[PDB]
Amino acid sequence: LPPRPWITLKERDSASFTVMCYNVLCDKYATRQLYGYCPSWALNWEYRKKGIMEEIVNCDADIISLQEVETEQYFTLFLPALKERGYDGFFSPKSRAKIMSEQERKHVDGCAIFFKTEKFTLVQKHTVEFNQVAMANSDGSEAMLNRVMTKDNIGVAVVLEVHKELFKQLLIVANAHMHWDPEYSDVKLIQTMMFVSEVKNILEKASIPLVLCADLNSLPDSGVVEYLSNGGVADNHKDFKERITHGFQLKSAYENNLMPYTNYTFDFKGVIDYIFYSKTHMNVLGVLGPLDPQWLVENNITGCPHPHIPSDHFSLLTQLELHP
Ligand SMILES: Nc1ncnc2c1ncn2[C@@H]1O[C@H](COP(=O)(O)O)[C@@H](O)[C@H]1O
Ligand SMILES: Nc1ncnc2c1ncn2[C@@H]1O[C@H](COP(=O)(O)O)[C@@H](O)[C@H]1O
Repeated sequence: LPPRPWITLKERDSASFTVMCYNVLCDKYATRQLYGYCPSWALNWEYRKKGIMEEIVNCDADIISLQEVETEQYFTLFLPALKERGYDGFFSPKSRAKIMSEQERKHVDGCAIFFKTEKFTLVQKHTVEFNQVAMANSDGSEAMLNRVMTKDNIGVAVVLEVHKELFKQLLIVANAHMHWDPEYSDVKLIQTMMFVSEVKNILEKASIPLVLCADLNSLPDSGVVEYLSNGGVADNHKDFKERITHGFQLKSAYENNLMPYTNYTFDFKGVIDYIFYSKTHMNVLGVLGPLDPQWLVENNITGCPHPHIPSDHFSLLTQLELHP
């Protein structure tokens, strides 16, 4: 495995810090049926978890957003290992309201945010359950109830205090994992709108910089990305299949095609994971760029996971500069 290159975009000098966003691929969906091209011994969680940890540890981000973190893995692996490195963390599973055995409850995945206690102090934590937000806002709309409310997805957010010696300063970090099905671009879009307006809100109760990490399951051309990038989208955008605006001014850390793919499978490759930040308060100094395509080609790797790549997503990592 060759080092992915750093791509520097702006020079320093304010407070700099790094953010990692990584979908880890939970054990429950790591099957031969979905990943036929990868040996069982390399799919097995005992094997893959080492690679996942190594990835996270060596990125050594100040802020880590993870998706597809298994509940029991959060308590017995991610959190104790990352505490050992100076982090604290917040986790919520999906399906909290769903009835299931204790066994099944250990295996349910969710979203985690972690942060260096040396650099940040946790002030507030929130969980946003898209099913419940959909139901409370259905309004005699049949699509909402049948299509959105039936999707079990979530987002989490923390309010953090940025330690003044890095320059009472606040930062909101939000992590989400939208529904995956490309037949459901409307759900993806609506889940994004609910997430953004639920975040605008957290922002009221406690003008405050925002970092948004997500597995959006949406291409850069999509209505969801259009909506996050341009502050709004038209109510008749084709992605709704069946103008809406937001208050933030956000940019993608990796915009203008810096990676060709974040998710990498035999059947599908493209950019679907993102780190967005509020441009009024921050710049990107740099990003961790793509794994070298020659290396993948030379090693005959057209899908992940693989023995040297422990997930079917690649991590994103960005350095940002924050101003008061
Ligand atoms: N301890 C439990 N609490 C709640 N539901 C349970 C429990 N045990 C079994 N169930 C129900 O039985 C289904 C299958 O259980 P299991 O065979 O243990 O996976 C679960 O999805 C639940 O609907
Ligand atoms: N925008 C999209 N277009 C086509 N397929 C997608 C898209 N987003 C997700 N997928 C599919 O869903 C998978 C991502 O699942 P997840 O692990 O939830 O991100 C991809 O590997 C594709 O199979």
